[PDB]
Amino acid sequence: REEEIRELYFKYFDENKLPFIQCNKCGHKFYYPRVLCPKCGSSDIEVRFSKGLGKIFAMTKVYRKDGSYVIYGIVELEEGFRMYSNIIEESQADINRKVEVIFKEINGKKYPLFKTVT
Amino acid sequence: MREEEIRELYFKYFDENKLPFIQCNKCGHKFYYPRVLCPKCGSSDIEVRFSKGLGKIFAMTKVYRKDGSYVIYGIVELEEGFRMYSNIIEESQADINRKVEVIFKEINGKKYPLFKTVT
Ligand SMILES: [Zn+2]
Ligand SMILES: [Zn+2]
Repeated sequence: REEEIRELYFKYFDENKLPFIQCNKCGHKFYYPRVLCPKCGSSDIEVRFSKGLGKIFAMTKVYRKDGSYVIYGIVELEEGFRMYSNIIEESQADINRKVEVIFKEINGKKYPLFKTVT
Repeated sequence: MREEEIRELYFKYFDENKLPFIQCNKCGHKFYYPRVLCPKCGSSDIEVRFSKGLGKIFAMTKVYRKDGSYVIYGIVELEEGFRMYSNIIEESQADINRKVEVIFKEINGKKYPLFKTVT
């Protein structure tokens, strides 16, 4: 079930892989792990892997005490699904700026973030 | 608000036997899972609303329980026009498009929403 899928995502992150789910019934692609397709409700789903290339769909800045900020955002992957992620600003972050996935260790476990690219 | 803060308020409303959801003021999208940006249009201009808790079964599956039985897990479409995942209690037999209403159950000192079929 669901709890297992979540666990699996952690395994994939550890391998520097960005998983997502594709529904074999209706074709819908979605990141947040569920055992039924959120679009059509099918249980006939499979884990696929994204190349990790995308763009900033939406973003907001969340400031820190030193004046710096973390970027909360939605990234649209080229495979045609979106996910929430923090975004590391190397080049200037704007709407539709290109980003790529990068896996960072957070309290001992790797998670996907996105970094702006040139 | 921060996402964490919205989630905390969701817990509060569960305790009050209320089913919250979010509506986007920019694009009108309604969604249950708490986010600071609208998943459809990306806007931060969102508001928490409350559902009447009436819905229907959009999809469902039977999940094995290790006492040798099953439970129903599915997607419920609330009348307000958003969907959420939930366990579903069978007061009457569950099937697609059967009406349900929200109920609240305790898990480790926190109430959570689930649904039951209606008679
Ligand atoms: Zn589907
Ligand atoms: Zn919106």
